[PDB]
Amino acid sequence: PSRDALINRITHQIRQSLELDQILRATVEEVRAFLGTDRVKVYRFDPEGHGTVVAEARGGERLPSLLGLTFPAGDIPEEARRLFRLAQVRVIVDVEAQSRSISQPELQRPVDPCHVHYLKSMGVASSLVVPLMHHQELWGLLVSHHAEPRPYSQEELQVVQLLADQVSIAIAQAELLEQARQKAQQERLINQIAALVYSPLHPETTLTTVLEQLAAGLQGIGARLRIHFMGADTLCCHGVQPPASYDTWLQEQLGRAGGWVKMWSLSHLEKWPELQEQMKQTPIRGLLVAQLAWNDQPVGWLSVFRGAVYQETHWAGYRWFTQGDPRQELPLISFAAWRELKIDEPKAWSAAEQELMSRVGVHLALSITQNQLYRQLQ
Ligand SMILES: CCC1=C(C)/C(=C/C2=NC(=C\c3[nH]c(/C=C4\NC(=O)[C@H](C)[C@H]4CC)c(C)c3CCC(=O)O)/C(CCC(=O)O)=C2C)NC1=O
Repeated sequence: PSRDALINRITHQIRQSLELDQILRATVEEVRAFLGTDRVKVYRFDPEGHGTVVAEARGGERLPSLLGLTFPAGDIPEEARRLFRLAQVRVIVDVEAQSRSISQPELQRPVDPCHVHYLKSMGVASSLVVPLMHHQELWGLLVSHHAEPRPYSQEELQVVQLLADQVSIAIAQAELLEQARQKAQQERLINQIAALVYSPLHPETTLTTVLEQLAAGLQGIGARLRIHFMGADTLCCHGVQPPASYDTWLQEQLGRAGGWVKMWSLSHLEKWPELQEQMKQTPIRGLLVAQLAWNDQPVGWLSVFRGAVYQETHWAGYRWFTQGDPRQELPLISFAAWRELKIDEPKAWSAAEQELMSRVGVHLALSITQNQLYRQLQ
């Protein structure tokens, strides 16, 4: 009926863009408009299971904004994620009655008291959670909260489920486009670095920009390059730098020959407590290192540095972070917990980024070896 026309229009709106942010904003807005509820949100999960409120629509100021909030994976037990990975919608109509209805696509159960206390503390009277699948995994959740009690029609449930399936498809296609674009940008960065590597300009001028653009494309707070080959011993830096002893460290752990690419977090430097502490006194929390050695002989070292991942977000820009709404008590505690897990942990680099590091390192090693052999034959 008019239901199918509504689903058609909303699906057109969700699928209009291949940009993930536009997809999720259209999703939350359209679903909140359909349901008339106070707050509709999308929670996205990371590989470790931690959740981030990545999109949000509100009908007014009755419920506070949670956009940008992050919470530890443990806030949703694996027992709940099991049901969600088996495609399962969960509605709590009354928080005071503590009822929990569970429905499948295509009658009342109890609910854990801790989650009831959580929803009460946020001033949430009614909750509807629909899972968002990506291939076989649980990409995230579509969440509708309301400050007064309200039931949910079965046709409302099926409309939200069908919209969730369209959201899943849009997520997959946006991912296809994003992977293509990232592959393009990575190859472009490799070639742009090679453009400056063999350039006849002053090495200190070109290589500093090389390190700067390398740090840029790998979202690193800094970059460093130490060449120690034949008669050439040089050190170029950009951005945040480690203590100089780091260089000597890389020379004494060469057996961990040839060329390689390695990742390290601050935690991985537990063996060397003095270097670990010096590194701590630095914003550096992650290191991507490439031993420049295209030939069998070691040539140098190329490093990119990332900070702690928590610092990568302007948490003070959010309303929930600074303003003392009591309903933000338990969410903020959750955030605190998450902050305790990622206060010294960096964002890891992908396998594609490590391969990029390896390729840039091969270019660097070959270039330096060629130049030094040409200067030694003189
Ligand atoms: C963005 C702010 C926010 C957070 C963080 C949040 C947490 C949260 N707790 C959930 C469930 C759950 N959470 C818990 C347990 C707990 N959870 C805790 O934070 C405690 C540490 C612990 C109790 C001691 C349990 C047991 C469930 C499953 C409840 C059930 O369906 O029976 C779910 C899954 C949705 C659902 O099935 O209702 C979410 C999203 N909800 C929000 O809106």
